[PDB]
Amino acid sequence: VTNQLQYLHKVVMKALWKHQFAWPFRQPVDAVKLGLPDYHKIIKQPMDMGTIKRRLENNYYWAASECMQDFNTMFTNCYIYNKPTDDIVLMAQTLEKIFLQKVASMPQEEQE
Amino acid sequence: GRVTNQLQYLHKVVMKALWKHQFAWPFRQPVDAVKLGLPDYHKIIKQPMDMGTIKRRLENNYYWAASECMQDFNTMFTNCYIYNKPTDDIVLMAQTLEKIFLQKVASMPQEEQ
Ligand SMILES: Cn1cc(-c2nc[nH]c2-c2ccc(F)cc2)ccc1=O
Ligand SMILES: Cn1cc(-c2nc[nH]c2-c2ccc(F)cc2)ccc1=O
Repeated sequence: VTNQLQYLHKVVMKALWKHQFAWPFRQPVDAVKLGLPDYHKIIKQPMDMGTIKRRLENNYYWAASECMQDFNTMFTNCYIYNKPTDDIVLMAQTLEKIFLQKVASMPQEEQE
Repeated sequence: GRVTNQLQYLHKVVMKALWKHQFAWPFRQPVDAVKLGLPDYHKIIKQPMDMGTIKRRLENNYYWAASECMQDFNTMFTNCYIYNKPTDDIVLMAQTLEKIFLQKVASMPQEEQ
C-alpha cells in the first residue's frame, strides 16, 4: 500500500471501471470470442482493467509507476492492434484522457 | 495562459529527459508527410503533435494546466501507435519515450500553483 496506489485504486480505477466506454477493457481480449486469430501474434503483453483492479485489491504493485505502466500497456495494445477508424480506439482515447487528467493530481511522493 | 509549478516540471524535468533521448529525434519536429513520403498521414492523423510544438507551447505560456500539456504528449504517442505498423521501430521508440514520460509525470508536484 502507498498513498499513490490508493489514489490509482480509489480515484483512477473507480472513475474508469464504471465508465460507459469501459466494458471492452474490463476483462482480457478473448481472440476466440471476438474472432481475432492474429491478436496474440501482434500483442505480446495483454492487459485489461480487470487484471489491474485485482492487482490493486491484492497489493500486487510495489510502485505507482508499475500500475500506471499497466494502464498505458492496456491503451497502447488497443491503438496498435485496432484500425485507426475503429470505435474501440475512440473509447480508448476517452478513457486515457480521464486516466491522464487524474494522474496530473496524483500525490507527488510515494510515501508507504 | 499562465505559469505553474507542474508546467515548470513538465518543461524542465519531463521534456528535458525525453528531448535528449536517443529515440527522441523522430518526435522533436512535426511529421513532414511530403519529405518522409507518407501521403496518407494527414488523412489518418487529424491532430498532429510533436515535442517541438509542446516545447514552444510551454515557452510561450500556451497551457493553463499541466493536464492540457500531458494530453498533447498523449496525442503525440497515440498518433505514432495509430498510424505506423505494429512491427515498425518507431512504435518501439514511442513506447520507450512514453514509459519515461509516465515515470516522470508520477513524480510531478501534487497540487497546481
Ligand atoms: C481491448 N479490445 C477490446 C475488444 C473488445 N472487447 C469486447 N468487445 C470488443 C470488440 C468487439 C467487436 C468490435 F468490433 C470491437 C471491439 C476488441 C479489441 C481490443 O483491442
Ligand atoms: C512520429 N513519426 C515520425 C516519423 C519520422 N520523423 C522523422 N523521421 C521519421 C521516420 C522516417 C522513416 C522511417 F522509416 C521511420 C521514421 C515517422 C513516423 C511517425 O509517426
